[PDB]
Order: sequence, then C-alpha cells, then structure tokens
Amino acid sequence: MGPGFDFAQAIMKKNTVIARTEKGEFTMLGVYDRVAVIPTHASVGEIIYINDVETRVLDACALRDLTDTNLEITIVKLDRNQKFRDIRHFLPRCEDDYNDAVLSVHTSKFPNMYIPVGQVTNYGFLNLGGTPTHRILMYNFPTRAGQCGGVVTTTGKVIGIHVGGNGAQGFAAMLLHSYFTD
Ligand SMILES: CS(=O)(=O)Nc1ccc(C(=O)O)cc1
Repeated sequence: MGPGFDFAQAIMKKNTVIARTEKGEFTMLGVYDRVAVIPTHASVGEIIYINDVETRVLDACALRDLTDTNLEITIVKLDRNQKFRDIRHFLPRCEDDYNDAVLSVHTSKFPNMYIPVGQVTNYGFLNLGGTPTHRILMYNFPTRAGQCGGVVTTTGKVIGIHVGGNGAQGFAAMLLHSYFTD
C-alpha cells in the first residue's frame, strides 16, 4: 500500500521459503548463499522440508549471547541447489529502536500476509515460554500462532524475525550483520 510494504514485498518474493519441522510450518528468511534463519523453538534437526521438499541440514547453530543467554535465532545451512539473493547489506549493525515496521508472513495458513505493526522498541530481556531471552524487539500488535519466523522490516532494513507474543504485544529476535560474517 506504501513504501514500507514495497520493501517488505521485495524481501518476501525473493528471500523467503516455507520451512516445516516436527514443531510446525514457519516463515524462513534466506540471508545469503544457502544460509537461512528460523526461531530456535522450531527444533531444526538433520532433515527439514523447504517448500515441501525433503532437504538435508548441513549445519544448524542456536545463537546465544556472550553471557550464554538464548537469542532465539537458529542459523541453518541448507543442502539446496540454489542460492538466496545476498541481503546482508540490509541488516542493522547495532541494537536499536525503529519506527513504522511491517511484519510479513508466508505459510499454507497465512499466504501473502503483511501487518503494519508501528513503533518497535528495543525491549531487551524477555522470559519467552519460560526461557530467559535477550535482544528482543517489541511491537504493540496482537500477533497469533502461525506468525513465528515472520520477517520484521522497515524501509531499507531487515531488523528481526517474529518469535512470540502475549496476546497484546508481539516480540521479534534482532538480526545483526555480525551474525552472518563468513
Ligand atoms: C524448555 S525449559 O525452559 O523447561 N528448559 C530450558 C530450555 C532452554 C533454555 C535456554 O536457555 O535455551 C533454558 C531452559
């Protein structure tokens, strides 16, 4: 509908796949080469389904900060025959607050879904499903089951992936450029 939705759509149309684990179907962001991200609660194993194709997992790393606190981001390298467009230059370098973000989801349950979530707070610490978690972003939208893995964007920046909610607020794990130096 406007330039925020334009940037979100450009990311969804080239840099997302549908990931299926034994814990459900997730929006999955591809970042570069065969490297993608997914919430750590997806419990990625040795095999994952990518757009309903059986795919070997070459590597999976559940990120934690240097205090050994959960970040809720798993970086997955996929045995896929095709690379993602490199979008690492759209990742923020530092923790920050944002205005006017969009949350975008693409699954069997929620195809071509875009939500203007408004202002995004650097919330920091969250007890997420009982797990102490750091680098959480918060937005005041009543997000629902089916949205985990959804991509959080502003114009020109890919800032996080949706990992939870409390009924009135939604929570995303930050994406930082430093996670994807190779
Ligand atoms: C599932 S549980 O919450 O009962 N036990 C856990 C699991 C994971 C972590 C973590 O830091 O990743 C902490 C506690």
